[PDB]
Amino acid sequence: TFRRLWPTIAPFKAGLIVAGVALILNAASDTFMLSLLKPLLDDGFGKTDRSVLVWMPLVVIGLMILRGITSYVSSYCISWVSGKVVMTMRRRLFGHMMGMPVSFFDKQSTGTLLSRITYDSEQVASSSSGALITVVREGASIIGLFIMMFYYSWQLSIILIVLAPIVSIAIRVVSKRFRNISKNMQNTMGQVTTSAEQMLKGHKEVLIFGGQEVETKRFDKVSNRMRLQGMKMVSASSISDPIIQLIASLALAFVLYAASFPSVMDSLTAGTITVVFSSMIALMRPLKSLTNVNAQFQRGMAACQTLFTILDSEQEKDEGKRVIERATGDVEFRNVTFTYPGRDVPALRNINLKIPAGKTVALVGRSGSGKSTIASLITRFYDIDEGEILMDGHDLREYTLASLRNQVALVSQNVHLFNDTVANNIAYARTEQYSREQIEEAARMAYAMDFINKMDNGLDTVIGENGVLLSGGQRQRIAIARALLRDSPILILDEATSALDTESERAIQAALDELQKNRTSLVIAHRLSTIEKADEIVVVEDGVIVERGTHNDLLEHRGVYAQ
Amino acid sequence: TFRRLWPTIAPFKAGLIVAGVALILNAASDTFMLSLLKPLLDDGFGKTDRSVLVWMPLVVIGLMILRGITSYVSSYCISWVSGKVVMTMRRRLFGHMMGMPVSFFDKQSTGTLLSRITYDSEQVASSSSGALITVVREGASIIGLFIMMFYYSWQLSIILIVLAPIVSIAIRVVSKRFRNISKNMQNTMGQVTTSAEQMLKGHKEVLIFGGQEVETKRFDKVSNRMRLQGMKMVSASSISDPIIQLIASLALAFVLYAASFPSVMDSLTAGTITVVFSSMIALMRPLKSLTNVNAQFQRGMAACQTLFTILDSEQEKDEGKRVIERATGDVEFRNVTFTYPGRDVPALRNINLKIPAGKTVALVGRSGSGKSTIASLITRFYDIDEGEILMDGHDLREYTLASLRNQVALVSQNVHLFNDTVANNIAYARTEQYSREQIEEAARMAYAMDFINKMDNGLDTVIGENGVLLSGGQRQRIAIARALLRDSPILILDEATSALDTESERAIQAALDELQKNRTSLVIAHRLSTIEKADEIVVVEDGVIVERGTHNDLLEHRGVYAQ
Ligand SMILES: CCCCCCCCCCCCCCCCCC(=O)OC[C@H](COP(=O)(O)OCCN)OC(=O)CCCCCCCCCCCCCCCCC
Repeated sequence: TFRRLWPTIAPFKAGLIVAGVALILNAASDTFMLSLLKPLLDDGFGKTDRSVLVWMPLVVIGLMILRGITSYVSSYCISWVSGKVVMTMRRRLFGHMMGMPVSFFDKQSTGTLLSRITYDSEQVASSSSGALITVVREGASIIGLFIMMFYYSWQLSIILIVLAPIVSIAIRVVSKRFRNISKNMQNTMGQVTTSAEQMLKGHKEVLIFGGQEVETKRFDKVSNRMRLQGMKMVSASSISDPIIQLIASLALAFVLYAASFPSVMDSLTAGTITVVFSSMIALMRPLKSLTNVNAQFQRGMAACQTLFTILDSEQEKDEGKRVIERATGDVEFRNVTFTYPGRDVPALRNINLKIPAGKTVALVGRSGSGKSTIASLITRFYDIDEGEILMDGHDLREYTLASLRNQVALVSQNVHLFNDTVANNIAYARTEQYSREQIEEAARMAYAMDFINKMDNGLDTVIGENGVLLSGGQRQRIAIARALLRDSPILILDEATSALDTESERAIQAALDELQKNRTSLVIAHRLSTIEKADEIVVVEDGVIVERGTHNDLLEHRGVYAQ
Repeated sequence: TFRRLWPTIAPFKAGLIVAGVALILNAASDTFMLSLLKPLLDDGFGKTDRSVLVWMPLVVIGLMILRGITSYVSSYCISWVSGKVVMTMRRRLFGHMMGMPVSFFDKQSTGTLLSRITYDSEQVASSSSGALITVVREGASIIGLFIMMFYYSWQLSIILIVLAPIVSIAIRVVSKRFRNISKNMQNTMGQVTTSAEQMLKGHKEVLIFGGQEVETKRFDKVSNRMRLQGMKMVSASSISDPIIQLIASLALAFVLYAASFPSVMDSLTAGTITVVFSSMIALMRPLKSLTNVNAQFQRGMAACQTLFTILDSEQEKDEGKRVIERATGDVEFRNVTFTYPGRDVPALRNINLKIPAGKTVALVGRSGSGKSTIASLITRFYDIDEGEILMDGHDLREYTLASLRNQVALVSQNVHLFNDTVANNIAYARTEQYSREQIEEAARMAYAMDFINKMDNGLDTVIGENGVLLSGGQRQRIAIARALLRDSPILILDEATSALDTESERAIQAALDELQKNRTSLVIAHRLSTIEKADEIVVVEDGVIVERGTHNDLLEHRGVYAQ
């Protein structure tokens, strides 16, 4: 439905009427130029008069100055409406996927929704504004070329106004045929493209098992299947326009044969028969464009109703009303059982896990099928199915989501770096209240500044993409710095260090023990240093915990934790 | 570049002459139709004949049956040439891409290199065949129209052959301006889509730090920078064609004003004035295309030199002549040191590692330092820098590389499945010598067959992409069946199935222990049962050997065996 999209375009109505009257005036500029062919052959090369050939080059430049200006104005004042509309409805998309849950981002829709901001909204504004250019402009061309034809010779224009529905019907059925094989072939193109992607993706096993002559013989059958499909693109799209221009020229022959009729027709001068038989050649592109506009507008509305799936999608549930000033209370799981959205296997059994205030709790393992999931549930990235993760005596759903996520603070080696200054990157969404003094003391407290003070601009450098691209261990260091300035009683650590950097690890672990000196830390473990610094060690195997306690009690009976 | 591409198009040369003589006949069919306006305005309507006006409709259709036929013939016999040249250039890319090293596929060129098969190999012959349609057709239109003007009015055609270089120069400089702005803007379009991508990959750690109103104040400054950049296309792509058709209309008005002179007029009849003023309107699309063919042919040959580097890159080095029928000898690492291509840190330091025949060398190390690296070195995926790995008494280089990889078979649940039959997936690269009795017995030895006994078609179903999409465990078990039938003397198992499965592992472990009861089997260890079953455990951590010996000696001296 177009009526959903119209309140977006409704503020920019003036550009649609200024260019709307600059498309009628553009199509009444080549119409009044084909109407100059009557007083050129009748009055300049019929009756000999040089006078019409004196001002005729002047109006020929005049109508082309008008046509050029009116073509620039209409293609700027529509592409300002169709630029501001896509700007508005893609910055409304972005404001609706910054509140839509992580499970929506977690492989329900991948990073290709970048293309659903950049391409799928430009295609709406370029197929609904290109379907107004060929409705106003070619509609005014059809209207104006059927006035000057009716003014000069009504006898041929009656035949033409009969025949032009027949030529439009022919254009519709011939274009609908190509639209049938194309949208049917689309699937075999997808199959034949993934069939060549798959063999290239298995390159290593191709070289190992020795099928560099079998896979060659299989690429002699899929490339031959791409060739024999690309030749059916051109056996269907290049039979279309020869058929269209032959049915259309049958109208060019019927009007020409009807102009041989002795008395009812053939009272037409040379200029009149030049105007009628040159407007007909100029009637072919208005007839082609006005017949295929509904297959262009419904390529814009088919993407607009694709974009509005997101605009009516459910955002993240902020169904809580209480605000946490500081989470001094200890967060504790209570009968919590969780299942991943989009899957049926549960990643969390019925588990009570207490994280005491000021005491770190380790998560020792590699995958666990639930280790990073447990870290995600405290931040409420994925909403809980049943159970209650009690936070200061109340469940997470009781609190407002922004104040809930203010208490938690993840730290990762794969942390995100914005295209901002490192002063604002340290203090994201806290630039106004938290001044530069707190930022520089917190950067010095985490021992970050030894890298920052030696940079090109100090605390003004751009770190992210199209930036200086700071180090992998410096990503965790800048995550310590963002974890600093406090107001974060809960810390989430992964430690993806792997290869420890020499002489920077001595400051990284110093800042890490500064991070874990107080406050309710929950760390997942790949380093035995964080393991022996842990207080209550938690180990999850195959999505469940059985064994808990400190390192000594888990060292008394080995199980799978010790080795 | 075209002199290197012409040996590929030279077998398909008969389609380029049939279409090349159909494009000329197509361009000489609308020229002979604009030559039908002289004996229609003079001999038809000027001198009232009625004999002219009945044969004229039959040549209106007579030159559109010809125009349609030669528009279909020349667009089927060039898209058969530019389908077969694409097919040959795809089969030759692929044959020079299953012999390339893995280091080419490893981060030197990612999964978009399939585009070089699909899009880029199509782009070269959709821009070198479209630059021949333009040269032959619109260069035969210019020739044809410029025969027709000099036949009909030589006075109003010397002016044309003066002005059409000036219009051609104008089109060239105006289109060069648009190409300059576009190829300059390209970088800023990439910058703004990157700066929109990076906010969207980081949805998490925006909700955490609270920046859901800072992020929509930065998208208000990049979506306002894609808007103002689309408005610089439409202020540069929409000022081009008005300027072009105003400069051309200046030439049209100069020719119209020159036809008012008594030297030029009184030799122009009422039909001659129509032909040299309707073929000039039909001279615009030949003049616009023939000054932009070099901006098309140099986008095809510049898309031909991004694929003739892959056709000129060095393949993987088979600089060996010895063949191994069966390698019962011990694989001995002798002073082997290896660094990754594209990086400077060594992923494998100076290492001596004994792999005994029939004994399992479990790599109990972790964190991705040198296990998957050494599993690639034994197969000679990436060639060695210094040192020598000795395979039955000689280095891998001395051997032919195909037999060297025939000795070794990787086993993984990350192994690739092809879109062939299951029996041919078990007997890949050898299905004619290896009969189906051996395939059935080897699938029975791997305990997988029952699942394929309950599949849809027995040992005949398609299993790859657009297939049944088998389980992760049965993928590892069908790799077991493959390595069982192929009888590889040296085994490399990765053990990606740390999370075991009920009812599958009872046969998976039996098949695994059946397979590694023999063979020089190096195994990457992540499951403690294979660690217990191992003979000589070798630890690798951050590039170097830590401990060597059985697990009891590693129990006596702990080190990182427990870690
Ligand atoms: C999706 C598929 C598309 C298929 C497309 C098919 C196209 C078929 C044709 C459609 C357009 C037909 C337009 C007909 C216009 C006729 C105008 C006319 O006859 O006016 C000429 C007339 C002069 O005639 P004459 O008497 O010879 O001259 C002597 C001068 N005193 O007088 C004049 O000089 C001027 C008189 C002005 C009259 C204006 C008429 C406007 C017509 C508007 C039609 C709207 C189209 C549909 C929109 C629906 C809106 C609800």
